[PDB]
Amino acid sequence: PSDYMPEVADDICSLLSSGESLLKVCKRPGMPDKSTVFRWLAKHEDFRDKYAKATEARADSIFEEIFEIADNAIPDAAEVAKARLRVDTRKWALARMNPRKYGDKVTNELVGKDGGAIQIETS
Amino acid sequence: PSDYMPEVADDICSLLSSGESLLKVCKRPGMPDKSTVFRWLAKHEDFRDKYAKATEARADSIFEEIFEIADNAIPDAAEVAKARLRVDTRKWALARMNPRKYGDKVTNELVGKDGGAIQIETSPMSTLFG
Amino acid sequence: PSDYMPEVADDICSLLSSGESLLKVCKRPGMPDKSTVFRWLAKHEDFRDKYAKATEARADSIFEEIFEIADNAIPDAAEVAKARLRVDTRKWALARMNPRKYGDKVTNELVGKDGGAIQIETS
Amino acid sequence: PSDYMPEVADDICSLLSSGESLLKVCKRPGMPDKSTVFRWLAKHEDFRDKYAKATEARADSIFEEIFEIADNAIPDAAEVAKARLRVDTRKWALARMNPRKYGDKVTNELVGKDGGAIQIETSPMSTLFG
Amino acid sequence: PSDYMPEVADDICSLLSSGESLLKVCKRPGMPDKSTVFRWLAKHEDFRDKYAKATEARADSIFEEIFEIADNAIPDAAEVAKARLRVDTRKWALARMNPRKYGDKVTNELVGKDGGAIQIETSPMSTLFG
Amino acid sequence: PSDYMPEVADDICSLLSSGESLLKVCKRPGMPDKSTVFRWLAKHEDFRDKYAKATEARADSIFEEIFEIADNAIPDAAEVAKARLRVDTRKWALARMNPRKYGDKVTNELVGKDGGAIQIETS
Amino acid sequence: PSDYMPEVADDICSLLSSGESLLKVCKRPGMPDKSTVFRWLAKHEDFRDKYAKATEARADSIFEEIFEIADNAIPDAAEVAKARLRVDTRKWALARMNPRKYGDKVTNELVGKDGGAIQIETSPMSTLFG
Amino acid sequence: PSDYMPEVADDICSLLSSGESLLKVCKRPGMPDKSTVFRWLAKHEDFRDKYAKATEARADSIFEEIFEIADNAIPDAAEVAKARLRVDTRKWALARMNPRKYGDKVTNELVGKDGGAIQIETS
Repeated sequence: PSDYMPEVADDICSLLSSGESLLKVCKRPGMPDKSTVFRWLAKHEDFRDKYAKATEARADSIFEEIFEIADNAIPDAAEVAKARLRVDTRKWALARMNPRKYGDKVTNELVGKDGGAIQIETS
Repeated sequence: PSDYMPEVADDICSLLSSGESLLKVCKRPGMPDKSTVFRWLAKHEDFRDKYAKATEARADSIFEEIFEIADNAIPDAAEVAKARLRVDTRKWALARMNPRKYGDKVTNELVGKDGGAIQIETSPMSTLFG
Repeated sequence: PSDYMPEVADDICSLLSSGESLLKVCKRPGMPDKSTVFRWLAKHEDFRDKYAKATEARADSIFEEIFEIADNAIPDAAEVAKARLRVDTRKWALARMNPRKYGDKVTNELVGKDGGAIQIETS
Repeated sequence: PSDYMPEVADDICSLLSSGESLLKVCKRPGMPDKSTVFRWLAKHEDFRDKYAKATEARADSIFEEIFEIADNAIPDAAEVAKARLRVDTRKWALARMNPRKYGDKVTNELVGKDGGAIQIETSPMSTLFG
Repeated sequence: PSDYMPEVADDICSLLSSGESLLKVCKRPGMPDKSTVFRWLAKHEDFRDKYAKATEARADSIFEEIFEIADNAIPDAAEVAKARLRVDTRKWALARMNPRKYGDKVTNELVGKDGGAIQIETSPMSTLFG
Repeated sequence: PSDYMPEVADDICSLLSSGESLLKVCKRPGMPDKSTVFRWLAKHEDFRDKYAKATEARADSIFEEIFEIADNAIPDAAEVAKARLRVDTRKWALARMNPRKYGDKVTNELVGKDGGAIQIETS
Repeated sequence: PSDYMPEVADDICSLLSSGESLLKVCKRPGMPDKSTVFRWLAKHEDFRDKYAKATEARADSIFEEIFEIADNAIPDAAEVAKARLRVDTRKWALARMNPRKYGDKVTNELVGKDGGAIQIETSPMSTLFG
Repeated sequence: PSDYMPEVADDICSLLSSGESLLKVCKRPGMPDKSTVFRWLAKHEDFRDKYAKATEARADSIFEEIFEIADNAIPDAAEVAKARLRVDTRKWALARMNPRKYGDKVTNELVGKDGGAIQIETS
């Protein structure tokens, strides 16, 4: 298959929401390939609407996955290294999937020289 | 368990509040699967609100947990690496769960050229950037 | 036990101050569980007052602990790795327990293009 | 293949869009070498424009790929290190390919001295910095 | 030693000033335990002031110490890792003990779009954020 | 050779563009040494023009090289470590060769205390 | 060689310009020791100026060198670690030798609350911070 | 010895300038101990003047030392790890000894949403 199909598009948004890579999703019988999906994302606004929201839901699923991957890692050097890579890749991806929710968080206390007021000169 | 059940949702909130992760909670007897929990959240504002409170409590619980994970790690190379991964994952998650409390903390002393005042020159716009 | 008790709350603030994880504190006979303590922290202002101050005192104790953990680490690969994890976890926690005291410290010398004045255009 | 051939350039764009890297594409039967592709880009705006679109698509493809590389890594020390390198290289490249989408994301809560307002003192210029 | 004893507090300050850590000091003959030292600090402003001066001196002492720890490390994998941990712990602590002297140092050359001026557009508030 | 030569300067800009270190370029028979090239870069504007552009083209070549070095790394500990060093060195260099294109990319959402407006006091 | 000798100072500048480090230069036949070079610099502005130019050239030379060190590293664990150290040391040094050219490069897209405008509230000073 | 002595203070500033840790300096026969030196640094301005300048000169010596430590490292795992620690400690220290010269260097291109102008609203 390679034609637009709302029922499969919906199907796509569903699996995505649960956390599964799009790669692992399109890899199902009767589903559009990855390239086609990205094509649809340019000729269907109704799709780009269900897709971004699906991506934020996917992120929320992945957030809970990282605890499991870490806590259930097999206590062998290479398996722990793999678990770390799986977690690190997810952490990095989460920030991009929902920057407001999963981006880095910093509080910067801004002060001036010697803890006094910030000194500015203007021309 | 597919239909929304407040009593079960309440239990989920209590377990999360204590520091347990969602996927682990969902493995307990009679719990809904994670996908179902997410569906419940989506359609029940009462659950969403209690879940948000549980997440705050969850973070405070995890903050204490990381000390235990580190201090009690089995002194074996792989076990220590696993403990480190568990702690690092929690540290990252805490900042997201409560950014105000658990985000990074930096004090930036801002000075200018040669440790004097910050020098700023303002000029008329030179391109149409408005 | 699971009822409010100022004498045990005080007891809590005490052990906390010396550096001991709350987890290790509530784990004593006759003490409220962790969950209960966090509950009290919502129905007692007199508590939230002794608790935040206890936390800052706890931080000061932990600050001295990291030197000991580092300096007295057993010189074996895994024990040193564990010591490093114990220290790193404490460093990260200290910044959250007292951000003013234990947060990161940076001095930023702000200059403009080529070391000249910072150039701004406004619209 | 030295002369600019649109049909071949179009194929290159499709292959890149799917996530394949340029040097790997150029090893396929009948493809120009990388230096030739760069020469084509330099002198053909039609190719440059389609190549820019292909790069955006390439990034979206790679974003999905990194999950697979990590999750499917052979649990051997060297193979995991290689998978990590492949993922790290892609992460770095993604931010450059589409900075808006794949750049780092930070929220900075800006406060002043002792958690109060940011204190700013302005003064007449003291040196000729204009 | 439970009661505040100035002579002992003074010795503590001298030992800290030389670079010794508090827990190590408290193991010396006739020293109070750390909890007692903290109690003394809490209730004696004279000790607090001298302790603050000792902390500044302590930092300067540690700054020199880190060179020795690194340079004299036994060239064994575990011993080098331990030396690294001792040095890293001190580096982190120094920045807190005297932020002005031992904090990170960065020069940020600030420029705007395409290396020109920083472009700023100001607009009326669009939401009630005051 | 050690005299100015536009045909060799051109030759230089060519090899550079394809990604090859200048070190590896001057190492060809009849070519000026590295030191001489840097000298020319001070007495020929026509050169400093072809050189900076050559450097940006070199960067674009190196960008594609890093994928190959990573993906084709021999799966042996030391070879992977070497591949990582080769890639890391290139990543660092790319940012300097074309900062606009290859520099770090950050989006900073700037907010004030507790997510409110940024609070400023002026004197 | 203790007395300032311009011919020797000139040679030092040429060698540094080519990428050689000072301590290595000072080991060559007839060279002054490093302490002497520093003394020459301190008291001879002509040498200081030529040395500053040599440092710029040195940096450009090292920038090319790091590619060679990485690419030619012997694929042995210790040799690769040493090559990494040599490259990392040079990267750090380059940024100091020519900050404009070799410093870190970042583009910061600055936005405000919820991706809208940066919200700024100005208020009268509330403490004597002037 | 433990009395103020300009000739030894000078002697101190000398060795410091060449790069040698103060610890390694005071460790010479007839020299004040470390603690005494820090005491002098509070009762002699003529000293605090020769000392800060000595520190900047010390930094310049250390800067050249790091190349040697890196390039001449013995190619054994632990020796390379030690060399790395020696270099890292020096790099960190250099930034504190002369922040203007040895601090981190960053160029920040500041732009607004989507590469447009930085958008500000004021109240």
